Amino acid sequence: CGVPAIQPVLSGLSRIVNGEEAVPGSWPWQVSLQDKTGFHFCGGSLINENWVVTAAHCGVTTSDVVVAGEFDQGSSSEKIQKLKIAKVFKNSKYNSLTINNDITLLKLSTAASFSQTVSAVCLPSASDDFAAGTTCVTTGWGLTRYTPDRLQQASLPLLSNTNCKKYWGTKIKDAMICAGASGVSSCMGDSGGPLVCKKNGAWTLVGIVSWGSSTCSTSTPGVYARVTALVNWVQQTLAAN
Amino acid sequence: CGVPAIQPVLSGLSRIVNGEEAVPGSWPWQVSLQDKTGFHFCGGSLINENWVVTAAHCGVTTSDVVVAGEFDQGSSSEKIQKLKIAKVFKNSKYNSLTINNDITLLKLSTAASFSQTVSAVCLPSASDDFAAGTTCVTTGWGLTRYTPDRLQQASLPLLSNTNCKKYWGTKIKDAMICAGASGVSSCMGDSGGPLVCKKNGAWTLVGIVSWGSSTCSTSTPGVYARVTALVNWVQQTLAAN
Repeated sequence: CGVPAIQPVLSGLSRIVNGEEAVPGSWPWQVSLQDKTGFHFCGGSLINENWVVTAAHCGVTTSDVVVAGEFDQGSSSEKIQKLKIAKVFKNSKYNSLTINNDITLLKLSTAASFSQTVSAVCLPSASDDFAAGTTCVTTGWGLTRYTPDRLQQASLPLLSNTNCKKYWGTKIKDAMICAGASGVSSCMGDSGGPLVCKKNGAWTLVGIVSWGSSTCSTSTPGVYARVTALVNWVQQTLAAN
Repeated sequence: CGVPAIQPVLSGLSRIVNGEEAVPGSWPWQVSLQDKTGFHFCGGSLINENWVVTAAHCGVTTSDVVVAGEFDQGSSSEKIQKLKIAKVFKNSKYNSLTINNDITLLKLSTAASFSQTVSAVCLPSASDDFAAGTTCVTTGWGLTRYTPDRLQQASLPLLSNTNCKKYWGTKIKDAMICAGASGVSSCMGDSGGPLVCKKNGAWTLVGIVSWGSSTCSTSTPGVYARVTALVNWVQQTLAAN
């Protein structure tokens, strides 16, 4: 896991404004979530061939579809896999008012076929420590909501939560992590999309997009579900199902 | 319904900043929603003795409690009714990502005892027209989230949705209504709290608090679930249960 067959290319432009186009296929765990009508509404991250992790406030149901292997949501001609969702597992500690514990697992009806462009991100272990100021990457089609249609990427630093609440106050909970406010927006990530940091040569899912600066401010950090606080729940779910 | 036994008093100060203290008991449909621990997290509005309407993004469950007849959440000595919730009815069209159709009904285990300070707000009929620029009232303990602890009130004008999206863009959906941005904040309403307009001498529930200006800006309108778009669902629910 965590080692794309097509290695990402991150320039300086990923560190300012709205980041930059990703190399096609270079974030192979990134998926698009499309409802019954084909409309792309969230992101998520493959963690093996049968499971996708995303955000609970996305409100995914089984009528929605996981789209894997995509790069250009405007293209008509890239080998992608539309995968049916058999069952949705919303983390029952999800607080829809605070959006704390904002994680949901999708179990696929049929397995995804991993390939150069489709494979798993590594999950952190519960105890991993992704220090404040670590450069990390969010990717997604988030700027679609208004405009590019190819996958974007942005490098942005993590914040400690003590430091993140100077921006969001008491909204920032324990199972949350923030990143950005360093002159680069975080709106390129979709709701439910990944925030990955490169530990031990392998990209690890550190956050799931929860909410962002209302104005896509380059001086306001984005807020993510802290994956370390929820990977035990992720594993127990996979173990029981 | 809609005719408080203790009539509200609204001065000019309700039209600027964060409004003003309400007359005790003067908004008798206002309730407080407290979780298993006694913590006040949402508002709602009694619509008869057995039912409370609130917002779905509140994520009320049956371990929560409806608190009626309150004014001073810091007081220890006002006749209030803590009422158990027998069953929660979330409007199934609730889109947790857009927060469109943001309505949920609570059915009480035992009936509330109506009184001078506890009684029903009127519901609008599906076809009612609450014109843009109508002065309306939001009430709640919303400024509790940081500070007063007695019920606040604010008079603020309605907006057409065409006009509301100049502030919130495509976020503003069809089953939503906005109000404010006239030099008075909307943060005094709790999530799930009421927005009432006085039609035919009777206060009518026109909105349920959905979300507000991140900064409690006096020039940004609040966003409400448009009750007219959802009262048919309200009535059919009550009819079947």
